[PDB]
Amino acid sequence: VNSFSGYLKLTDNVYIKNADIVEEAKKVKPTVVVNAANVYLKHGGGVAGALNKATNNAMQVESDDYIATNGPLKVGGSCVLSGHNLAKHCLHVVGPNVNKGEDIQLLKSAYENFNQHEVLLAPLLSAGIFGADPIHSLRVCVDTVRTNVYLAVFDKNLYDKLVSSFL
Ligand SMILES: O=C(OCCN1CCOC1=O)c1ncnc2[nH]ccc12
Repeated sequence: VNSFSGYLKLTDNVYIKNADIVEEAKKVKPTVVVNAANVYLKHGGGVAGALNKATNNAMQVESDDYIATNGPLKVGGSCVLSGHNLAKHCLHVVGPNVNKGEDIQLLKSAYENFNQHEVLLAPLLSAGIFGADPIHSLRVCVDTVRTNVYLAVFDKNLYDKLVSSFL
């Protein structure tokens, strides 16, 4: 038993709620919050900008040191950094951004990173400003992640659409 509240169960291991991941993180303080990162860990907008803002830019400062030491991530890849005031850890995961022209097949590889963590609070990868179909992102999540994932979907109308179309 964990501390997540009001999630709709979708599968054995996937749960979903209409909420801002930032607000869910501040309330729950999960072991792992997933960031919808880019390969440069430049946290400007959407999930990344919102989480980073909630850390008072400490996420960005830590990220810049990570990139200076290690270079960029791969599309489909991830790294574990601090969760700052929001979580114990932040798993920065790079889903493909089709608005930038990347391969959607890499979305499954991106979700595979979640399997290295027993429980995660996460957003819908490659959706929103990343340009991919959200119904598809949810399907890939359910068909790829085997650990316990609590999905926060910020957009009320998107949430309604995802629940009503879920197979
Ligand atoms: O951007 C997010 O996810 C992608 C799908 N979208 C687009 C806008 O609304 C959505 O749900 C998202 N999710 C959960 N918490 C969030 N806090 C800020 C952004 C955000």
